[PDB]
Amino acid sequence: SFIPCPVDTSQVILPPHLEKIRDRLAENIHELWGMNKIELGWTFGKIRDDNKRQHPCLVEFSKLPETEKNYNLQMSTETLKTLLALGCHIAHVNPAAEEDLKKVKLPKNYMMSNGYKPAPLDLSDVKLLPPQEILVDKLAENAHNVWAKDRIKQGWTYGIQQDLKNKRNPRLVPYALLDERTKKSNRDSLREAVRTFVGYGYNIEP
Ligand SMILES: Nc1ncnc2c1ncn2[C@@H]1O[C@H](COP(=O)(O)OP(=O)(O)CP(=O)(O)O)[C@@H](O)[C@H]1O
Ligand SMILES: O=C(C[C@H](NCCCO)C(=O)O)Nc1ccc2ccccc2c1
Repeated sequence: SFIPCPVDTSQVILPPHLEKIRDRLAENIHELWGMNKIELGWTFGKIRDDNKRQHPCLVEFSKLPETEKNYNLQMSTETLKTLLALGCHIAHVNPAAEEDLKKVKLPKNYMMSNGYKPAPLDLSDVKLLPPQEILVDKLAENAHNVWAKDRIKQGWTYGIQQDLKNKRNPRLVPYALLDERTKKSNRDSLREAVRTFVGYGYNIEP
């Protein structure tokens, strides 16, 4: 009895100039995913093995399989279209920002056997304004409805234990019922996404 209804973006055109930031956002978001998984004990693997914690997507964003790469780009585009659908304006302010933009140097033990070492953008200094933090909460919750909707449209349903064969997932629940740990992790991701706009010189203002 779950009806995820994301913010309607069906009438939003993504201006051609925002396609770079769109690409930037997806890449940096992916790096965070890899760092988080490595920190959860995951390591590279040609094929996914939960018992061993091998993941084929622990590579650079480019080397990602097309099905997995395109998903990250579509979600990235929907994030920007969701901002636009919410009345926000996205315009480039500080062009030199991308110049003094440095990645995070993670310990050497973070490099996988596959040679991939995650290097997300160090955006710690980017302090978000109280209004921007509200936007993050919206994007976070709405990100969950977007994921859920797609998963439901592809034959997925709730289950107590995730089952790749049965297309069942315990997180297919309304945002309110979701575990706070996951909800917080998602907000953190969206928070970095909003920071990626600042760190790249763009201004996010309604
Ligand atoms: N919560 C998330 N936030 C951002 N990107 C994510 C994400 N979960 C997955 N991705 C992107 O999807 C790609 C592959 O998705 P995948 O389904 O393998 O994630 P996953 O293995 O963590 C599912 P699970 O959370 O059930 O373990 C990842 O490399 C990353 O680019
Ligand atoms: O589906 C994705 C991949 C996508 N990565 C590209 C970055 C674009 O900015 C994105 O996070 O937007 N993440 C995602 C989002 C919400 C979720 C809610 C519940 C369970 C899993 C979830 C997974």
